[PDB]
Amino acid sequence: MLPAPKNLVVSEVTEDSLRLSWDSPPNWYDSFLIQYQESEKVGEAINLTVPGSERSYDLTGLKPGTEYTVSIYGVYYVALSNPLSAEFTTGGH
Amino acid sequence: MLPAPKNLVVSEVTEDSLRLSWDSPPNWYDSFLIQYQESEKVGEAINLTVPGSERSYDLTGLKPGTEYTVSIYGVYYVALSNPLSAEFTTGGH
Repeated sequence: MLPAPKNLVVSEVTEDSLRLSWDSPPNWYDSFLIQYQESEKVGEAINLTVPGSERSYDLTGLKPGTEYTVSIYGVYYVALSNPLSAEFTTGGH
Repeated sequence: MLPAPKNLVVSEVTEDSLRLSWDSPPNWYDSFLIQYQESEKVGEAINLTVPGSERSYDLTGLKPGTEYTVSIYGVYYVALSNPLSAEFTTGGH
């Protein structure tokens, strides 16, 4: 089976930014999908993806004094094309 | 064998930022994985996803004069786990 993740805790709250933090097993995931909308009546829901190598995001650009329905998933990859791999070099020396 | 994005190039080139571009068949993938790490450290890759509708992406926060290794994958089957619901109400009125 594939685990749902655990322990979704917001950490510092303003009018426009939470900081959703969470718990999951290292490596066993690649990315993290975050769906959120107003618990109220909010047109569309918003999705955000973040490297599995992290356990916390700064959800920003939120309306003050509003209820928000958060969800969070872990993402593992079955069907991937093969890689297209290439080297590049930034400016400077 | 699902088909690989081809023609990886970089456009706007700074000491902190690079613009990736590639060609991939439409109606194939609704997500792309973009892994990148310093060609110097073999160590730990960084896994960015992107909407399948795109064919270019900006690569921000980067060291000067540095050879990065990029790889792009077409994402087709995703095992996404069961939701982790939550209510949070912003500060303010």
